[PDB]
Amino acid sequence: PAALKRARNTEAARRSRARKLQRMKQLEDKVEELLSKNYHLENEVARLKKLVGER
Amino acid sequence: PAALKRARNTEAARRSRARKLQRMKQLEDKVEELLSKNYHLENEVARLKKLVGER
DNA sequence: TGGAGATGACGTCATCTCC
DNA sequence: TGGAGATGACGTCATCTCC
Repeated sequence: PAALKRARNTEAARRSRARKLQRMKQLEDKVEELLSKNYHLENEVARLKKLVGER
Repeated sequence: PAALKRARNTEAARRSRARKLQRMKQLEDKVEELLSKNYHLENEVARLKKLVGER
């Protein structure tokens, strides 16, 4: 009966919502990570720049 | 009547969903941007590294 | 104040994409 | 194949957070 097609999907719907919230969270975390790897890489270049050649 | 509290919220609900999809999209785009700024900054350091001092 | 609007999380339906 | 499961987008309800 209808009942069971609905039951089985309410749950496929619940798992699905949970994956989406773990996707959003990873992105939020990675933007943040790449933003800090960048500050250090842009300092590194500044440092080596004021130095290459020998001064 | 109830009717109108529901009407007004169905719409606050529609705007809200649209903001969320523009949030997800910006993150997707920025992870990507910071990943390419990084490849170039890690090449830059490699280049200047094999050079500082003079060789 | 209390009153409005924004948002989580639900359940549903219609559509896709697979073995 | 067709049959199951994953997903968009809806509408709703209960809760928050503000001026």
